[PDB]
Amino acid sequence: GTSKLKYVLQDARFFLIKSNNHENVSLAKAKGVWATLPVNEKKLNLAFRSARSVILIFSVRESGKFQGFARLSSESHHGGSPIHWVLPAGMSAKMLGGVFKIDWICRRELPFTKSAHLTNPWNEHKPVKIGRDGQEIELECGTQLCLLFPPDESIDLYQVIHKM
Ligand SMILES: CNc1ncnc2c1ncn2[C@@H]1O[C@H](CO)[C@@H](O)[C@H]1O
Repeated sequence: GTSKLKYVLQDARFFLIKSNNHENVSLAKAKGVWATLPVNEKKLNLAFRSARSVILIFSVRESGKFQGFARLSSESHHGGSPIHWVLPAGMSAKMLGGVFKIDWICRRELPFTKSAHLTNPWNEHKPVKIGRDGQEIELECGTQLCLLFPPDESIDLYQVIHKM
């Protein structure tokens, strides 16, 4: 049922993540880590320190779908086990240096055709599928976006709730 997910999403802030490739999402789904460019890294840190939950909703460029969503469990962290990211054209390993730890909540896909009725007030009320990497999604729009995803049987919400 939705009681457990709604408990996670309450008072959450939501950010769209746009990956240039599928490989780094595969990597991120397995290890439970993410990294973004310095502008979004600051914004996710600021949001982490201040919101009860910070939810990342992932979408691979040109895929036409979201691939899942995850909640930050830590702020940016530099100087650990180097992540073998597939680096898009024009990017340092150090640009993706602040590694966020994330707990995935859903790793299943949601096509854009199923989100078409949802628009984001914080992005001029365009459909929520429209946005750049890091675009923040108003509370209700992002809550509804996350409730559209199918239940993931590989995921147990228990560890997320125990650390919230
Ligand atoms: C591991 N982290 C990442 N992996 C793949 N693409 C990313 C990414 N972080 C940002 N991007 C995207 O790649 C573009 C190149 O800067 C950005 O505008 C984002 O849309």
